Amino acid sequence: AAKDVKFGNDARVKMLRGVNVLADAVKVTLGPKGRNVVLDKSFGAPTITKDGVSVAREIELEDKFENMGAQMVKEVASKANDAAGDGTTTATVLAQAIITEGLKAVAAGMNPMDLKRGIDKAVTAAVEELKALSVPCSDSKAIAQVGTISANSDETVGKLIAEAMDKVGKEGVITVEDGTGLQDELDVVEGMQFDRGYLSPYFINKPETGAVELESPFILLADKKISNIREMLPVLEAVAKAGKPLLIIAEDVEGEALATLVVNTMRGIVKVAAVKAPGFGDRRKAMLQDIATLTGGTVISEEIGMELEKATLEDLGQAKRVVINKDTTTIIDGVGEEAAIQGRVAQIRQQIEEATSDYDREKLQERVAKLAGGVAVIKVGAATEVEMKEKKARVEDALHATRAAVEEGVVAGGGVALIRVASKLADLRGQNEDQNVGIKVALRAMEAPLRQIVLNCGEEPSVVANTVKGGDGNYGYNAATEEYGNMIDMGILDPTKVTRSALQYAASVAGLMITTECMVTDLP
Repeated sequence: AAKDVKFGNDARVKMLRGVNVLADAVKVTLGPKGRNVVLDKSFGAPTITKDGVSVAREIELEDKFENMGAQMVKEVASKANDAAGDGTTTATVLAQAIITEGLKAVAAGMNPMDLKRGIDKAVTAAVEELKALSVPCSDSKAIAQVGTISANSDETVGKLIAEAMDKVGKEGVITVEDGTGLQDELDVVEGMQFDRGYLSPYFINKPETGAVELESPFILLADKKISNIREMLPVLEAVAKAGKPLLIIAEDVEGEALATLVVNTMRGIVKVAAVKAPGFGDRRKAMLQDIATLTGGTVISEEIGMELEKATLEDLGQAKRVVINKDTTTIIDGVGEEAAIQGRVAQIRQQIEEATSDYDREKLQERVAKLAGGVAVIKVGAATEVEMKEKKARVEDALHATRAAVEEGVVAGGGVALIRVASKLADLRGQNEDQNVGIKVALRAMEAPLRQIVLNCGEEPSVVANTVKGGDGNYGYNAATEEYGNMIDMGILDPTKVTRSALQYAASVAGLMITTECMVTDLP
């Protein structure tokens, strides 16, 4: 296992080249007038896309060192995208700008740690100013406006998002399904979602969405860790002869069992998904029992006496539809007795009335809200199936954007919020010259994305950036109409969470990369 080691400036230069390649591939798509990029496929028909997430996913460098740098930048950008629902290309552009400026500063002879601390101070102040500039959208009218704007100025999508948001609640869960009719409708069904995802990425069967979807799947509920397969041969073969998919909810699935599941999924004879149980300790067991009473099944506990071998088909829980993502799952319209759910929620209410501490009180309140609020599913309608799928994807994107907005408000989009906060912080200073240099690096990097957008528009980035900086408030430059004005009023905005998350992960990866000292990677 011989490995190649690069020390000092060599590794940093290789990382700079890798991140430069990744950001040059991704940033061309930034902005409303984003350049097309061609991703060649093995089949023979290349796919032309204008979204940075796919370009980042396809990018992988031949050189090991540059590949490592691009991979870490892509990882932090994907973290930002998953946390916020958008902002891969913005985070990548910010990261590239900070890396370039910080590596130039390091080559001058300044302390990388002081530069990193200055960058962190600058981005913390920028986040504070951005939060100050955020415009809340708690009211339903602004929710509808944000939903409409996010869905490329479509009023029906915004109306659907607003109605569902009001129906389930501000923190509720909303799922999108294709409707059988032309008219679109929404309804509230029993279900819940939790903060656990799929154990193996190979379980995905919908590469376009990057999520696992099952139609009327059985649900297995066992708190015992599964490592042997012989314990689950009977239930697995019962599910197979039934023909329905299986969802495995357990404390942890690993060892030969996980390998058996993944190879069976690859062979496609039986579709099965394994999901780690939510929480830990007795709270995990309580959540598992809540899922069991929601889906009509029963948990399998080694302490009580029932075993996986003796578990039968009717013992497994049943749901109408489940969705598994990398971070969170979802159960939609899980079939279960109404009386059982009412009894369980009454028991949880009794427990919260008898709750002693405040932490367990909040935990029980969150659990009861999850159990009783349910999931609101929206059925999108269209004339044809192609329009149906397009509108479903558009509605999902609008839903993500609106959830981010209602979580953290909205700020002027098009990359002018970063310009505003940079102009505000122009007078910020640190406790050392190197920290001041890092702060200036961060401010210029925050200026960069608007420059990239306007360059994609073909105009001069410097003049437009200076004109935007001269203004105040939500005043900015629109890329589509090639003219200035208030970005919020004229329909260009993004949720504050997206910008904040992109800036924060860009700063974090920049701090990690600037202070990177050496590398360890395998020989070519």
